[PDB]
Amino acid sequence: TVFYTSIDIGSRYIKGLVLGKRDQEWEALAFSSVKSRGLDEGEIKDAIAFKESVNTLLKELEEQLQKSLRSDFVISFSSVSFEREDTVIERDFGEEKRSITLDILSEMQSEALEKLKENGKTPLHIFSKRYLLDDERIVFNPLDMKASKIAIEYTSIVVPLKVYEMFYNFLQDTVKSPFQLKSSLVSTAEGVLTTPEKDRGVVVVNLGYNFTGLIAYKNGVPIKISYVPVGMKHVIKDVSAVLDTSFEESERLIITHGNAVYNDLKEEEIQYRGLDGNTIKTTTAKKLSVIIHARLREIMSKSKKFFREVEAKIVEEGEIGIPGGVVLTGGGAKIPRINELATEVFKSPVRTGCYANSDRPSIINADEVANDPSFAAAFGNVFAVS
Ligand SMILES: Nc1ncnc2c1ncn2[C@@H]1O[C@H](COP(=O)(O)OP(=O)(O)OP(O)(O)=S)[C@@H](O)[C@H]1O
Ligand SMILES: [Mg+2]
Repeated sequence: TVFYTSIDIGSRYIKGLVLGKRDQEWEALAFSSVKSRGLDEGEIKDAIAFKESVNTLLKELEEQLQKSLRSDFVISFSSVSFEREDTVIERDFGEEKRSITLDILSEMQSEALEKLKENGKTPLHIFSKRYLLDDERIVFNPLDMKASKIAIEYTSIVVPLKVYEMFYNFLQDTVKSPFQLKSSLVSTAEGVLTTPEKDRGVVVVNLGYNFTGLIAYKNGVPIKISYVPVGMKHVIKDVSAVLDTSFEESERLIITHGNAVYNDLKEEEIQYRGLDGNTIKTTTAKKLSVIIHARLREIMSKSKKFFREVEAKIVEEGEIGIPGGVVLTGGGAKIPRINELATEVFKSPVRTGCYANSDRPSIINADEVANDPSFAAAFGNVFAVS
């Protein structure tokens, strides 16, 4: 039995999941979400507040287990500074043929790591985009083959070295166990997509708090990664501005009553407190949905630029359109009727992403969070890119 603690560090919530694996079998042992403190705009802005928020989650998880289990950690975070980088590493053995070994592959991959580091970048995910043996044949796994020459093109999802170091050092400090750091957006895609979507082409739109993350898959791997710098935080701010209420009351209103489609709504009255925390004010669910709307149309319209960019890259491989359409994830994916709005914008199939609707293995007792789009990355963290 191996145990994993997966943590997905968002700028509004930190989510955690403890899993156990035996043979082919997985079970969920604990899960929770806490308020995030000290992160903003993809950066730790208050390390002491960050540490305490993380600690608060670990304490919940341990109360659920009732046992002080050892596990290995996998921890993901979001950032607008994720980028895709391509690196080629070549080994020429001259005249003789030799067996390609785990040693040779491990060394070539170390080399690609150093080449990205020399360029001030650290990969959170690295995989091979192509193996080429003797300048003439493409293989998918070169292990035990014979070649005089091997070239490997790696695709990496990287962040700046200094971003990596800050997270690594604070986390090591807090988590007192071996850990690996990952991209929340890559792990979201791994937690929610099916294998035929990842192979034939699909776009994940992550409706997060500080910004909307965008990632596209083809041939089983990420082919493009980007963002729109407008997220649920701006929707919250719009409501707080029109109603004159606190950030917290505006988010409560959105989560409680928000709808992405307003044009058929009744004028149901809803109540909230003004900034003095005391006066009761009144609006309608329709009116709240009118605010929400404009900003969500904005986010989906700017994400459509990325969708069309991908659609061009995918059509070059002989696909018609992006066959998988759009999968919506993150907190904003829980707004009622968001898929209806996204379908009007994208003119494409749109579904909600969650671990339950991927084709990943059933996890015993995981249902409550397997069905939650904001837990996708927490699951995806325990799986790797093809
Ligand atoms: N049921 C809900 N209905 C509507 N909105 C919700 C719901 N639950 C959460 N949200 C919204 O989603 C925002 C949080 O989104 P999440 O994706 O969980 O944030 P995050 O994971 O902390 O963000 P990232 O990944 O750092 S940019 C919240 O502020 C709410 O506005
Ligand atoms: Mg997130």
